[PDB]
Amino acid sequence: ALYEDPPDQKTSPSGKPATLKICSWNVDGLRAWIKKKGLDWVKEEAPDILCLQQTKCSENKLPAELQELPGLSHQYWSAPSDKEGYSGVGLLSRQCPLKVSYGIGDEEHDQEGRVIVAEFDSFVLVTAYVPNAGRGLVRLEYRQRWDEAFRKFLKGLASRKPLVLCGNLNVAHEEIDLRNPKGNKKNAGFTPQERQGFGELLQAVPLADSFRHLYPNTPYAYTFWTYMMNARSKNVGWRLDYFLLSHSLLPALCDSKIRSKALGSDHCPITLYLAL
DNA sequence: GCTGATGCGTCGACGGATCC
DNA sequence: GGATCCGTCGGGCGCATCAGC
Ligand SMILES: [Cl-]
Ligand SMILES: [Cl-]
Ligand SMILES: [Cl-]
Ligand SMILES: [Cl-]
Ligand SMILES: [Cl-]
Ligand SMILES: [Cl-]
Repeated sequence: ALYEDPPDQKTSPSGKPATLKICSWNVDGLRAWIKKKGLDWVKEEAPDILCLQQTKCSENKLPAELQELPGLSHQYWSAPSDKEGYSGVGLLSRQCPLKVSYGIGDEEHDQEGRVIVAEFDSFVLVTAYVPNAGRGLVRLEYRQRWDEAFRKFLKGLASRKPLVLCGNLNVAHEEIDLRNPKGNKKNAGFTPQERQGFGELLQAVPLADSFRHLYPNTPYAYTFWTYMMNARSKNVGWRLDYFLLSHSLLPALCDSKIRSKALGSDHCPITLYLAL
């Protein structure tokens, strides 16, 4: 039940070469991840745009190593005001975005540090660290309300420029998206409510799941494994990290990768190749 | 300033019952 | 009586705060 991500496809269905490489990585403690050489892997991957989630780091505490990325020199960071040490997201880009914003409507009052929006010439990029439903589903109702607020927010944005949404969306959409579907239907990340919310997200905005679009029947493809019980060595995992795309961008889609071998978090990186 | 405790956030292994 | 279903329970990791020094 191990998994080998197939080779990188770097040309679109119409034969156009990839021009844009976006990497998304839920790093689960940015400072720890850097100590575990996460930036060395990033340099090898050489993305045009790097989106990070669960940084657990306010901007004043960013390691200096992050100042020595000449190919990712435009950097935007967010962290929650009243929950330091949790959430936190970042977006780093080769080229300067046209516009950058934070949160999903009222960040200035509910500084949550979970979402960054960056508008580029031909698309809008959103990265998100979606709220976990919590152990015992204690925060599932909050998650459901957040899912609705986020859908409404994104519908707004995609009504003008094509959208790319990436990050830790904290749900395995369908049974194929985790190793143990039967045992986890009452656990955060695989409740009927969260799965429904993801389906409504695809239909309402609308968006497509880039990986599943390309690999509709491929099992055992995950992006998260608990640190407990050696799960990663057994590939007992969940696909929690996505690139979701406006349908108008599917002709630009070259590939959507899962970088299973890259260590330094309990999530692995995912990478998108677009021909723009 | 430093270490290590505690707090907080964040499911697969296992044993036993049930299915035919 | 092997496969499957089901409920219980021990438990890695990062970071903030705190105690001790
Ligand atoms: Cl967190
Ligand atoms: Cl938010
Ligand atoms: Cl999907
Ligand atoms: Cl363990
Ligand atoms: Cl994915
Ligand atoms: Cl792939």
